[PDB]
Amino acid sequence: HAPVVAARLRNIWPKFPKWLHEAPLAVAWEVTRLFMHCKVDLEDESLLKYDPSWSTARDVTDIWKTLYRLDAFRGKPFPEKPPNDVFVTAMTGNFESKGSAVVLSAVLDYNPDNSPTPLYLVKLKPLMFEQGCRLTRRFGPDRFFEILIPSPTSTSPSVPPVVSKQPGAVEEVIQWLTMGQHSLVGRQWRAFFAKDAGYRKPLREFQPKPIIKERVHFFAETGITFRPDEPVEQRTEFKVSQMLDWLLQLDNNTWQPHLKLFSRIQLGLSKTYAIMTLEPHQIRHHKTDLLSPSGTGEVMNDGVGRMSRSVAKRIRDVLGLGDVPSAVQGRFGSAKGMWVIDVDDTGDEDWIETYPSQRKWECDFVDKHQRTLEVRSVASELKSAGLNLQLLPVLEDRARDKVKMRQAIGDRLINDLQRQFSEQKHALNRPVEFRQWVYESYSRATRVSHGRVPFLAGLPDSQEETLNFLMNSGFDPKKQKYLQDIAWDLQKRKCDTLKSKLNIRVGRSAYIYMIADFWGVLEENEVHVGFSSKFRDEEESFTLLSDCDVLVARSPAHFPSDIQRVRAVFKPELHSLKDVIIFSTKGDVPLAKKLSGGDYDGDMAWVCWDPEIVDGFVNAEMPLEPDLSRYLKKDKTTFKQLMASHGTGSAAKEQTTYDMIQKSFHFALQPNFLGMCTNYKERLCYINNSVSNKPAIILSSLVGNLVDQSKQGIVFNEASWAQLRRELLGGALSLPDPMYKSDSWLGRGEPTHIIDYLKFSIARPAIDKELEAFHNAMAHFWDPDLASYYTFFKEISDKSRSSALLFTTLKNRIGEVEKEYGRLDPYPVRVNQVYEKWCAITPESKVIRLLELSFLADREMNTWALLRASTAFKLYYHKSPKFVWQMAGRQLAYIKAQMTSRPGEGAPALMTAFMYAGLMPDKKFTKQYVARLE
Amino acid sequence: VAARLRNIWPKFPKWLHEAPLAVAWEVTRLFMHCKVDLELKYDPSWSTARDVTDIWKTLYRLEKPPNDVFVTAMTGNFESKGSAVVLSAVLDYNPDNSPAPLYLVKLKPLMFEQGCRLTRRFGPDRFFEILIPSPTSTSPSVPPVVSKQPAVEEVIQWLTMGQHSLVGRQWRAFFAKDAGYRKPLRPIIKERVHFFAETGITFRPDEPVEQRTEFKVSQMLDWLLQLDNNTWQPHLKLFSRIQLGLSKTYAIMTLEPHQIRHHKTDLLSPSGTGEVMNDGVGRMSRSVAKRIRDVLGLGDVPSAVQGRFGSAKGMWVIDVDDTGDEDWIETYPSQRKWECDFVDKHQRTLEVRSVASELKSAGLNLQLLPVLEDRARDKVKMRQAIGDRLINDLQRQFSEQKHALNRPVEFRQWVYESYSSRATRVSHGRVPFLAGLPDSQEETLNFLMNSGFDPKKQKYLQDIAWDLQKRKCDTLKSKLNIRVGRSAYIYMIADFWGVLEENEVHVGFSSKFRDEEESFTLLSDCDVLVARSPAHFPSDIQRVRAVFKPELHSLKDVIIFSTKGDVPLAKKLSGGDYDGDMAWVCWDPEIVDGFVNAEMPLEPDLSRYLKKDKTTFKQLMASHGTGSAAKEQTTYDMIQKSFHFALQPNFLGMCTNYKERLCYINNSVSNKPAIILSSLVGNLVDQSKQGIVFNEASWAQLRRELLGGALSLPDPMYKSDSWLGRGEPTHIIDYLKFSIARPAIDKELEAFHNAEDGAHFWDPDLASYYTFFKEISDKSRSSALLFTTLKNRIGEVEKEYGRPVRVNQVYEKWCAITPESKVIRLLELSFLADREMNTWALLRASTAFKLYYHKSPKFVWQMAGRQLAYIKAQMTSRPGEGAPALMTAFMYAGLMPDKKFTKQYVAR
RNA sequence: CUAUGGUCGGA
RNA sequence: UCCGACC
RNA sequence: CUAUGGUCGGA
RNA sequence: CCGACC
Ligand SMILES: Nc1ncnc2c1ncn2[C@@H]1O[C@H](COP(=O)(O)NP(=O)(O)OP(=O)(O)O)[C@@H](O)[C@H]1O
Ligand SMILES: Nc1ncnc2c1ncn2[C@@H]1O[C@H](COP(=O)(O)NP(=O)(O)OP(=O)(O)O)[C@@H](O)[C@H]1O
Ligand SMILES: [Ca+2]
Ligand SMILES: [Ca+2]
Ligand SMILES: [Ca+2]
Ligand SMILES: [Ca+2]
Ligand SMILES: [Ca+2]
Repeated sequence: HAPVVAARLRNIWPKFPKWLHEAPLAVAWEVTRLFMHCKVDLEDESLLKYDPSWSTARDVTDIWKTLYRLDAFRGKPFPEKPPNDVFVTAMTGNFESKGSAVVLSAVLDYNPDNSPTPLYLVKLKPLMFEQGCRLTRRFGPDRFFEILIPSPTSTSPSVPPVVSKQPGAVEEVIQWLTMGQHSLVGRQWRAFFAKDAGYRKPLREFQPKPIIKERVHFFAETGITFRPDEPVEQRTEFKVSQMLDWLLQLDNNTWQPHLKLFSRIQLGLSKTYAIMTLEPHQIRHHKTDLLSPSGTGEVMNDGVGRMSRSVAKRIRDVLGLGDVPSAVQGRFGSAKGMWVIDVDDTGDEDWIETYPSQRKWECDFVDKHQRTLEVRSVASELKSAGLNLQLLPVLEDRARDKVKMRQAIGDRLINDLQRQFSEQKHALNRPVEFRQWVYESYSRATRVSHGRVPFLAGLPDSQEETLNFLMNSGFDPKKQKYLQDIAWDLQKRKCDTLKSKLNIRVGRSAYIYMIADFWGVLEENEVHVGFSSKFRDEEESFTLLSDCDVLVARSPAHFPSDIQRVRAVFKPELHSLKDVIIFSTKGDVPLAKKLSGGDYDGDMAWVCWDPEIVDGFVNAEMPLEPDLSRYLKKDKTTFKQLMASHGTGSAAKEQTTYDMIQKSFHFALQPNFLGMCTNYKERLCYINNSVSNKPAIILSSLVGNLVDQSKQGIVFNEASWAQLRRELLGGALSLPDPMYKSDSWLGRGEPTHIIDYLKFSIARPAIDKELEAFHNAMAHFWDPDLASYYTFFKEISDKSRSSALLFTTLKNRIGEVEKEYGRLDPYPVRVNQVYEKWCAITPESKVIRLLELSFLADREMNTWALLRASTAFKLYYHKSPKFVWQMAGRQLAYIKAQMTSRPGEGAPALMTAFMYAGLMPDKKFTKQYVARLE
Repeated sequence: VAARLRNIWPKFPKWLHEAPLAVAWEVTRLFMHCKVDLELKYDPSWSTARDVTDIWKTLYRLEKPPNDVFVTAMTGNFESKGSAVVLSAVLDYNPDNSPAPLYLVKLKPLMFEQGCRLTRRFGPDRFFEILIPSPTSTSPSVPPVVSKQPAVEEVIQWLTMGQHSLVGRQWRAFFAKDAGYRKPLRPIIKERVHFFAETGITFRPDEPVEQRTEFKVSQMLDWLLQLDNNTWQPHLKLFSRIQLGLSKTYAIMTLEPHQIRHHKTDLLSPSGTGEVMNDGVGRMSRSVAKRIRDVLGLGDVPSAVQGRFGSAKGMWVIDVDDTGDEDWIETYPSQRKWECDFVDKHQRTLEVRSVASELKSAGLNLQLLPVLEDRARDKVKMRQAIGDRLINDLQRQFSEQKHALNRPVEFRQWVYESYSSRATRVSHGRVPFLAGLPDSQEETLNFLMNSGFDPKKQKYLQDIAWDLQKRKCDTLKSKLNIRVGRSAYIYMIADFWGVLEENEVHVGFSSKFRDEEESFTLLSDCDVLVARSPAHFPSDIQRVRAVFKPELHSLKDVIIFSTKGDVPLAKKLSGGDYDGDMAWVCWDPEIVDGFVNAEMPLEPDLSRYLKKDKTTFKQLMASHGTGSAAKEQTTYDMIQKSFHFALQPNFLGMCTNYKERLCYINNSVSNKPAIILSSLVGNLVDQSKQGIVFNEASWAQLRRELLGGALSLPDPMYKSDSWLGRGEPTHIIDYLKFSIARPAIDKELEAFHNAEDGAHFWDPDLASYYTFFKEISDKSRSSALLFTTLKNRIGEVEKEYGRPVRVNQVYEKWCAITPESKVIRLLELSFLADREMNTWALLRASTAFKLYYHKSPKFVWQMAGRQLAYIKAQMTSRPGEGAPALMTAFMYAGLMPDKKFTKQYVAR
């Protein structure tokens, strides 16, 4: 224990005042947030009484407004607010809505202040909706709390000295989180799980250097409204040791290593849709997994089991899938993995089966929540995959001819790049074609979410949506530079991402869920692939794969055996199973294991049927993996072993359960070297140009062990890595960064590595060229139509000096806004801040009334907004382009659509925001209209 | 009427002798419209003209070709992008009976049509087509000059004995086919007759359109059919084979003799019978198929194609066993309709008319229903199944509509599903608009909902929507279309690889065939029903097992029948083949399970009434002797004799309608009268190829003797909207139309007819501008004078409305309402070319809405629906809750509702 | 330095 | 860029 | 007097 | 309404 660290930790959480005690949790959570955002103290006695209006509020703004009446909060702008729908569910829906759960979340960062009197600064995140899990469905979404705390074991200079200077500081923080309850919004929260959230950006509001953080989950053991011994406001006291007992059934699972049992807490936190509750007589718990016909004892169906057609149909019905899913990824009590339809089920009786490989603990499957099929994902329409940097070295190593494939793969890159550019170049010629291309290039989900095309100031947020909106109003990309600039910026970034990452697209490739052949119709080295609908490559299209060789691989891929070549055979017996890849249950070892120790529990495989990539590949036998026992030490302490220290009985289990949390939290907070070790393997293999050498194979095994550290209880310290680096590896500790990690070639001579040849010799030369050709194929800013209103007002100015003053004030105000735009808290807030000043410009009688048209609620739909936009265009079309568009792009589109319309030639349509989002381009119309001209 | 026939065609005078054919045709057409007799000013501007309008302008002293066609005719040699321009004419009987011309000629404007082998080889300019009223017509409107029939032989002689002169070229008839009953241009059967230009003013004795070489029709036919080696064939069938030359086919490639595989024997039955199992179908290379995709713009290689290669006519399928990159094609005796050397490129060019494409649901034909009941193990079960499906389907259509109307977004999707306007949109480039609203009511509903109007809350929209369903329900009453989702019409191919057994078929889809709840990419382990139209015999529908063979997996959007077995399955299907035949394939269990097969019937020999002219070309030549002159005379005689055979009236339509009427009265399709009628109608369809001669006398003999009932047979009850028969309806069609569909339709109709919280015409949002300018007018007489004038002027227009051309006249007066100072300029924007986009138009629409929503509702929406939509979109927008978009007319017509958006949003 | 790849969802 | 599950 | 069914485009 | 095709 370290005293200085402990003193700062005594009061880091926001306090709950007596006045707020009556408040519902949702209002309490939101009111505390505003007070913190505005610096006001909740317990401050200078001004506080509960407002009955808060008890019955469907908008947070109403609650926050009553507080803003006090001057204390009046100066600061309002903080991010919970969406109204989430707030309503928290107050009246019991924190759950159509499977979704409101989540109380917080992010914690270190206090810059080093004063001995809070170590951590806390921001409570707004109320948000997130898919529910088993535990939220069983004990209440209101009894759970997530925090992102900076990891005590961070080796960053950013860490405060109090933690770094005083050893034992790590233990004090772990004790602080795991020893006792934490008070917040009237509830006592106890910790029960923690997982790595990765290196994260410290909050700017509080502070700039990334620090490793940890997600710690809390459970409300008790609260003010809690009752000793169903509604969120009247929960019954319950100890963390009891929720965990309900989930893991600890009594029958004391034989497991406690660190792995702690790992299984995630299965109760997995975000899943609840489908149905099977009856006990409908569950077939297999006691033996499918085993090798050879006799090797290898399991051939790891994590995959069968399910009835009726169960699959209910999944479709509950999720509105529209087609019955051949396979699903879900959890069923202790069972985790995949479930596939039994092709032999002819009845309508519900049934599911579990396998040992699936059941992660011993479960009795009695509670309804332990017999509920929770679905996390469904096999769905397949999309084309690409190559990645990890598959290239392995592809070169197993190539029969390395030189042939290096050029062959490079061909796919140059051909795809020229084709990518050619389609855009031709489409840019006609706006109907460019719109259709832009829609194909990328926003349905945002449109459904916002019920409108989301807008940042006066233009659509998305650049693809901005281009389509402007073209829909009559703007030509070949005639308006602003539109041209967007397409240029778009392609440049898309090419930049190809330069930065060699995501070489392979059309005859896809990521498909891996399933096992329970029916034994597939022989070893034979796979079955079926597609729900036509899979289209530009040259040809497929509904199934037959009479072809395919390459199956999984990420992460390090070993030469990680990519394997197999023959695709279509078995009419497995025709119903579509959008899945079925490996054989025959053979000594499951094919999935060859793929980076893969399973059929949710794993997806990279399937390539491209011949120019498949036929140059030869298979490798699985490698002899080294024994790294000295470097990697595994804690296999069982729950029973922890229990012996305490004794026998309920109290002993309760103490043991808390001890498992404390011990596991230390193991979790321990530093992970998976990234450093994988990066080292890349550097070493680059220097040696070998992914097959003994150092590579050793490093491939170490990275393979490190990824499974939490489940396998592996303790690895910086010392063991150095010890491993100096003994098994050739006494090299710090290795040079590779040339590819660099934008421009800094190497001596022609590129030597496969990735180097592709990045600097096949991609950058082609990319630099295709851009120039596209630029040459690609136009002013000026538009005599976008300034019709300016001409109208100058003519009016000649008639009246009052008409002249309005223009003078308008022009000067527009210039002030431009100065602000040049000067300007992230980018969106700055844009809105300039936009508010833009919309501020206002007429300030008969002319003013005609200009303001105040009967219209949106002033941005009045004639004055149009004149204000036309004048801005005349003022800044050459001077500052982005200003006129980012601000008045919407009104400019109105003007163009008004000007382009010509008598007797149809009628333009003013579409409501919502109805505009629903419409989509008709490809059929585009081809036929193009045909009539051509 | 020979004297009338002397001057039928428009005359060509010396002043037009030195003229391009395209200009001559167009100028002749214009003189005819203006009735200026051709019989001396020739403008040379025409020869280099690229638009007819410019040529026509020269004729300013006293139905028009598109620009592309005229250009192609003038400088493209009459051929562009495969298309050939066509000189078509329509002939109609002259009203005057003066011994004046018998027919009146209207030369149709030059137009693009798909090319044929004959147009490609000899030039489209050498081909002329006409639609002539048939001489054998029994209609009263036939002029007495021919009605007396002292005449049929003479008119046939006029068409075939000699050449005809129209635009400087001599035209001789080579082929004729039935064009059906066609209304005379301002109903009588017409025959299409095809003419070829043997000689012309620009022709050369012993190539450019204006520099052709003289070629007789006999020679052209000799090139196509190789008559020297085809004398054995009956002349009537050889005349029939001319159609293959005139078939509209896309030219893909010319194959070299070494790449052409000719087979001396077809695939025969392995069980000795010697029946043919591959009639009309052969194999091609994956490379040949790839070029069909490349030249035709297909997004995938076709697995089977329908086309012609020389003598061969039929279907070609990719060899699943072909691993090569070399072009090859196969020919079989069944496909070849004449002996061809395959020496000329035009006779070695693969010509594709159609490709196997994505399949669609077909539904149940009325012909199929009697056969289904006749061959069902339990008839009552079959009746209850199809009937219950119809009841369920009808309820679903209505249920979807009622739920859809509740939410705008949802209703828009249904309206698009109900009717597609893409054909109209692409042609106009915009949504067609009459006055102030879209021309189509369905488009009007979408346009107004897009601006924010709700059908449930707005009366105008509700009334239109109610009318649309009323029309759809009325359409349902008139015709009983039972629709089966698990049904499709698929091209039939044969198994060249021997995988399938006798009762097995293989079907694979190019994509996902979607049924309401289930989806298919292949058919496996299911029983299917295979049938063809026309289906009359009890055996014309057969039940088979669908087995997916991976060996045939690359063949998609085709159903493969077995080569094993005594008789091919196709023959069972109304005497079918694999030459382009499409089978109705149904895998809906409830339809399939009750069916049990029937063997092919023993058909009666009706030779007494059906006689075949099996006279051969050699027999016709024997009359003329031996030699080229004898062949020329025989070829011309065949055209003349064949023209008579073809012009003979066809009784298939009357005979089929009789079988339908008698079989309905008997309620049997398996009885002796039905089998006899079925054989007669089966033979009559193949009359042209088989030389069958049938006359009213032959028909009256069959009716008097075999069929019985030589009396007018009454029409079936199902042919009428309601059930006037006695008792509950007992015929399958009558039960389904009157005892099942009508009540269900009526129940929904009563529900719609049966129906303050409801649709109201009033919208406070639409009177916004009126109230805005009232407040100004109350404090300004100057504006008030303008306001009063507009209100009264609208009143004048409202009086003018009264109640397509008329609506436009009112719209013109409505647009005329315009101002007649700073205010008037703001109201009427000069900068805007379309003043319908100005502020004044919105004010006039608002003032018109308030004044006439109660009294003259239709007047406001027809005149100002456009502006009312703008006003609605403006008023409904709320600050910071999105931005309404002003689409252009063109960009608007190119947008379609995203079905995924409608479903996802409703779930929200 | 520095501390992984991949699938998908979001605002 | 940020946020959240999954292997 | 009345004079067929089906598949595919369309204007 | 006018075109292919079986
Ligand atoms: N964060 C990650 N980064 C890279 N690879 C990962 C990551 N997470 C999972 N994988 C891959 O997926 C595998 C994880 O396997 P599982 O998630 O199936 N867990 P497993 O070890 O099988 O234990 P059970 O829960 O099944 O009893 C790893 O070995 C990696 O190959
Ligand atoms: N106008 C029509 N009305 C009804 N059925 C028709 C019609 N035209 C064609 N069919 C159908 O298609 C069949 C024609 O068969 P084909 O078009 O296959 N010709 P076919 O007699 O076999 O001789 P070939 O040219 O192949 O040597 C008819 O028997 C009908 O089943
Ligand atoms: Ca594993
Ligand atoms: Ca796994
Ligand atoms: Ca696993
Ligand atoms: Ca036939
Ligand atoms: Ca990652």
